[PDB]
Amino acid sequence: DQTNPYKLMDEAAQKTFDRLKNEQPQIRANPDYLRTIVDQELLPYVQVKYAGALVLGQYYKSATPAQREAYFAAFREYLKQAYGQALAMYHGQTYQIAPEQPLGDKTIVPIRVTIIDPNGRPPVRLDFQWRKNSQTGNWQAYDMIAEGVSMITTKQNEWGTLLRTKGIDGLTAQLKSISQQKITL
Ligand SMILES: [Br-]
Ligand SMILES: [Br-]
Ligand SMILES: [Br-]
Ligand SMILES: [Br-]
Ligand SMILES: [Br-]
Ligand SMILES: [Br-]
Repeated sequence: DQTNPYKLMDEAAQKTFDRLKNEQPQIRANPDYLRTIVDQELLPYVQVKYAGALVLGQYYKSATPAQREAYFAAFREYLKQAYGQALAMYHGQTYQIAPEQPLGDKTIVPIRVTIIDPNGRPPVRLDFQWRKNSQTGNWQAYDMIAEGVSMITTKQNEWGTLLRTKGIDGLTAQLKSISQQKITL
């Protein structure tokens, strides 16, 4: 049900976390496989262009069609790497998802997923950020903030300077560069 981000979050967590739980041998043999799991289970619920547009800010409008295309393709690769690296710590832990609350007229909704430690250590909080398309009523995720670390605003200052000194092509090259870093465990 696309008009309720709590239902979508539940389903997306179920698919993503079950696959990370059940394919640990493959992940241990090649941690970059995490990109594939992220790509296939989680990114269908993520509005990749919306997230990319937030990072790009004022530089979007003046960018050329080719520059835009290259930027968005690099950004999507970066998201696979980032979500992959952030979820590498998940290997089958129990998790709890914040319960459904009134949506009212809201168009942005954060939803906390808590990863429970099996030994009673403190939990790890993943705050997924959901946005509504007000024309269609449908929701998609655009960020996941992992104990305060955002996939898109954490590097805002460095990416701001890079855009200002080298434009969108500078940032695209940097996103590509980051996406080629080996995921580690
Ligand atoms: Br335009
Ligand atoms: Br690329
Ligand atoms: Br565990
Ligand atoms: Br559960
Ligand atoms: Br502890
Ligand atoms: Br839509």
